[PDB]
Amino acid sequence: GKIYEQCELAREFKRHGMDGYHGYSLGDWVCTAKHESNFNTAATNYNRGDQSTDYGILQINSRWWCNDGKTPKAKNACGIECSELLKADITAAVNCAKRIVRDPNGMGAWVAWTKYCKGKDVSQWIKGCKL
Repeated sequence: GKIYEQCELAREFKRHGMDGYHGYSLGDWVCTAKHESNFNTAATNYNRGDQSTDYGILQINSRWWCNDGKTPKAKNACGIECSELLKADITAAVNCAKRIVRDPNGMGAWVAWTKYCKGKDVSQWIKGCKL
């Protein structure tokens, strides 16, 4: 895996048109990744409540979104192996994030976005980054 530089991640999000995607900004996405994974693709989190695990830089869940082969009542809506979300390349995570965000909840799917980023000045996350 890899730990992204803050501005490196912003540039990757922009590369993928996350930039204004469904009304959300680069700052929103970078703010979320900070709070979810500390910018680390190797990040994982176990959830006792439903035996699921959150994977990678946007902490994508094994119940609904990716397949990890070990979660009960799983759906794999993104059509991706969770383990691939742990590698340095974040395109799969981004593609899946675009799918998630299209649901009615939007970026609300990330509780950490609503807590730390929603309705705040998120432009500081990208200030000084050359984009």
